[PDB]
Amino acid sequence: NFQKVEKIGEGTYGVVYKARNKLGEVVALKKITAIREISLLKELNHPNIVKLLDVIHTENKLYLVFEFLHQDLKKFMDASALTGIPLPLIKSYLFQLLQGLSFCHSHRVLHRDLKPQNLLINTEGAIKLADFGLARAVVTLWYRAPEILLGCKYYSTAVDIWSLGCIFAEMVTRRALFPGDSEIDQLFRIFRTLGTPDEVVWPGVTSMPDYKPSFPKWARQDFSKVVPPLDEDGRSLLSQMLHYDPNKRISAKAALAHPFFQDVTKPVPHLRL
Ligand SMILES: NS(=O)(=O)c1ccc(Nc2nccc(-c3cnc4ccccn34)n2)cc1
Repeated sequence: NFQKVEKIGEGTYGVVYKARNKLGEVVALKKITAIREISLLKELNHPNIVKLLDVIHTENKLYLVFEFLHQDLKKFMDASALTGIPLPLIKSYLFQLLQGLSFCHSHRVLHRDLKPQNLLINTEGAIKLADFGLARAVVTLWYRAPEILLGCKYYSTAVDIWSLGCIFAEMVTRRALFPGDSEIDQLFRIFRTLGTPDEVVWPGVTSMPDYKPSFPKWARQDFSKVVPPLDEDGRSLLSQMLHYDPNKRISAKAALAHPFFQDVTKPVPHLRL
């Protein structure tokens, strides 16, 4: 019932295509216990979440039909590489994404694999989270929370806050915060910046499945060196988004109340489609 327009990309759960509903709507068409779980996400509707319009199960084949947006944040960041995304827009995008996370997390749904590629933007200054709740139904490790890397089986909504903190830092500096090319390189990049975690800062860390007493012990670096020129409000918020202990890590709801957002606005981006 769809005429494919073009290949828009490829995901962890199969290829995504721009398509026209043959019988005029323009959509994103993704070709992938699961059915019921995905059907749950059809009701999960929020302005900063990419709407899942339909789920089609035909011939052992599964199709997810989403609302179509025109650009992802990876493409936008690359396009804004010369002068950087203006700070007020970074703040607007962070604020909106925290609203979306706050909504999903309140419904006990986590993303688990946030990255610039599944953050979608439109001409009006909105940004939306794509692929929410799918995980629970080369792969980038850059935005992976330390508890996942250390083998925690039962991670929490805190994993998404970590990923978003990483993305926030990337928008500001125009460089990935922790660009690991393997699981241990990812972990050790985190440790080299934030200090190797211990029982003081993260109670229970030394008993985690993949923790090794042999991990090198690196000292923590000051945030003024890690994300210039983020102001003190932004640095404070980021540090709370990157706490090692998931229970100390700021929630989306609490983050929205942080002083960093006192002067938040909704600018219109310069989008070249
Ligand atoms: N790369 S880009 O900037 O030109 C560009 C990217 C995405 C879109 N739209 C769009 N819409 C709805 C859903 C998605 C979506 C969800 N999961 C994935 C995984 C891979 C590719 C797209 N998506 N994508 C337009 C353009």
